[PDB]
Amino acid sequence: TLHALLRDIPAPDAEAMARTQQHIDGLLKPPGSLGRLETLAVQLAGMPGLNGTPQVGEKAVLVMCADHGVWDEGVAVSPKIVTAIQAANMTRGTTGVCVLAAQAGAKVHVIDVGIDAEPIPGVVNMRVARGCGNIAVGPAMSRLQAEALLLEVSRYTCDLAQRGVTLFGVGELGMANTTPAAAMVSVFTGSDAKEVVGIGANLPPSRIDNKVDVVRRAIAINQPNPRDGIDVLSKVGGFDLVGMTGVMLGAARCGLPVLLDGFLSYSAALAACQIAPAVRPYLIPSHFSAEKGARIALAHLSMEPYLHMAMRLGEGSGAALAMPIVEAACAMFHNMGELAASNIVLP
Amino acid sequence: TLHALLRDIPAPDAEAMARTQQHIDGLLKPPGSLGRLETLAVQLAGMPGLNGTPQVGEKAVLVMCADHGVWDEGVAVSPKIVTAIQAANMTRGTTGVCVLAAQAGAKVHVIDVGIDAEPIPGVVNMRVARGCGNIAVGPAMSRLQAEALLLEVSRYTCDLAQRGVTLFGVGELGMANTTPAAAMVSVFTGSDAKEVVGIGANLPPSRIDNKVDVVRRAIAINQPNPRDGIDVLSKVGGFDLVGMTGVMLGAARCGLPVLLDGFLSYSAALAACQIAPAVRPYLIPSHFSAEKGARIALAHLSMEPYLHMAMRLGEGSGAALAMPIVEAACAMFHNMGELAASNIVLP
Ligand SMILES: Cc1cc2ncn([C@H]3O[C@H](COP(=O)(O)O)[C@@H](O)[C@H]3O)c2cc1C
Ligand SMILES: Cc1cc2ncn([C@H]3O[C@H](COP(=O)(O)O)[C@@H](O)[C@H]3O)c2cc1C
Repeated sequence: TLHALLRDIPAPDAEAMARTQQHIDGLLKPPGSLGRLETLAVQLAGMPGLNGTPQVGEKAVLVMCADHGVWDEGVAVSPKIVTAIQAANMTRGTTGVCVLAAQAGAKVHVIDVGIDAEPIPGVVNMRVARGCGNIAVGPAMSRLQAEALLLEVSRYTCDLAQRGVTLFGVGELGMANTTPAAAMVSVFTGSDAKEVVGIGANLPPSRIDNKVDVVRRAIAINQPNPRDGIDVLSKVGGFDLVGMTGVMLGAARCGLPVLLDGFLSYSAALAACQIAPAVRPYLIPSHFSAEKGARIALAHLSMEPYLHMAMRLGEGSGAALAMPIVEAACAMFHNMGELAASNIVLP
Repeated sequence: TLHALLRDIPAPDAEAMARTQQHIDGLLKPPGSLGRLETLAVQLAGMPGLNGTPQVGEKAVLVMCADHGVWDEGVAVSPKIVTAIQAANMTRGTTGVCVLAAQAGAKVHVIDVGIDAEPIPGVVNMRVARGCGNIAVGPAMSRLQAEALLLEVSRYTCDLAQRGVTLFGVGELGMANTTPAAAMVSVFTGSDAKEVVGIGANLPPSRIDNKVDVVRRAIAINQPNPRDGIDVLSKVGGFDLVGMTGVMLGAARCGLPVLLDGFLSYSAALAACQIAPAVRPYLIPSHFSAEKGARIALAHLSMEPYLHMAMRLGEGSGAALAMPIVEAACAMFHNMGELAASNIVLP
């Protein structure tokens, strides 16, 4: 039951956070001098799945892949098959997230939640259908299909926790997916489409007008309820967006941290927090996406990314890049010396 | 001869940069989607010491330690001995830079260029004197002493290059050093002291006025020539600042990259670029320091850091934290697959 799932998400452990802060203040450095690295360590200490201390065991990046009917509206320059081809490359370790994950010592899990092609060997099969419906003329899927995918992905995610995974990263792969992502952001934040529609995978500037038009039509035609995150996902979202939201709900239920990626992921996080506000404390930003609507989405999530790389690739590449930062906060916490031990006293 | 040194700094290799850009454009991703990670890889390809390709061999962080006479003016809350104590801890691996360097697989070299205490076993000895002169009433040192230290540090730095080191990080340790750092930044940028004097190691807000006053006096009394970087360093700088500038000149001469740290390092980089503009292409920013004058210093260096961590510890801790990013750009370059190989064609 999805209701049980959402009900059982743990609140953060304030007691462990207090012990953590005290320990950090006593380290060999002026109090608060390591800034965000200190607040990150405290955040981690409060997550129940981490056993009262900032720590990182195995790391995994979950890449949700799916095609979208809205591609027919001419909102993407990349051929539709690129989704299936790149998904295949994910199993070969040659994509951007694969290379960055390897560099961070993380494993990449490629999940097909709705690719419009024959099944790809090596890819986790959780496909709902061959691509979702064209949001410009109707809903992407039924509410039942959205809830079912959320549940299955949430379970798969927390199941990995039993394999030693303590840190997740979310990612996606799907031609035309920056369109539903913009639709969702517009609805959740109440911002106009023009302010949130970006160039995605190098869409020519002369084709942007059409993209904005399609986004408005999707909203006018479906009339999604902004107060109902699942309604929004099933109407103007996509299977990949749903999957990403599911990883966030699964990690939160598991009491573990999840690193966001770029714009697509911010869209999924807005949905996840709308569905269950208790998910918020488990989300960790990675980078500040070069996508046009990134600033608005992040402001509504009250998040300030650590990395400013002007990145806009997607795939969970930003999440993988930030993993070393999470490990750095843990190393600081566990390995630094203490002031008292050196007889150093500071006001 | 310092003149020879500055004369022999190599210009970047445009031919290798062109080959690099072509290769990056052909990788499995929409052109330019990895943003700053792509420009970083190209920057590295142009550095002659890297052999025409983005690569990272051994990594080292050089921490310059020294005391300052200006401490007597009440501009620092930390006792003067903390410099010597922390320098000792650097050899034990318990400080913040030590923990972060280990995490990045880098070695920390602790160099005493002017600590006001007995020599510390395990620390590289290059001390000019026991602390520099109080800049509030005169110069920190003679021009001869500044040039000599620049030379020695520059040589030590490029000598490490022969040991397999291809990536450097600069750092410092010295109670009261945010004062000369502010004086230098004010002089090089023409900004008022009030706009560049920060709280350093948690200086109380009620003591800031005095700090600004001391900085103005240092400048009025010494009258350093902003067009002469060495004049500025020897008059209102410190031994640690000089050492940091020396690492930058040494790495540039060696045709290798150097990662900056925080405010202290920005001050040393302004000097280094004033002395030899050819040093600029070898400098790589790490993070955006929480120090008040950071924004102004960075704007004058035309640099945009990758990490926003609100860090203000110093020691080269920011430089160590960014090393994984440099390695990430190299991994992307060498390990990603190619579009043509997957028959993917994009406008
Ligand atoms: C070769 C290639 C690799 C990619 N890896 C991620 N994306 C990104 O591009 C898509 C969204 O952009 P849009 O809405 O404009 O279609 C997603 O697949 C996203 O992951 C890629 C796109 C391409 C072409
Ligand atoms: C325990 C301790 C460890 C440090 N590590 C770096 N700094 C930083 O503080 C000093 C500059 O700040 P100010 O100008 O206010 O004195 C430098 O040593 C700098 O590296 C430290 C300072 C302290 C107290």
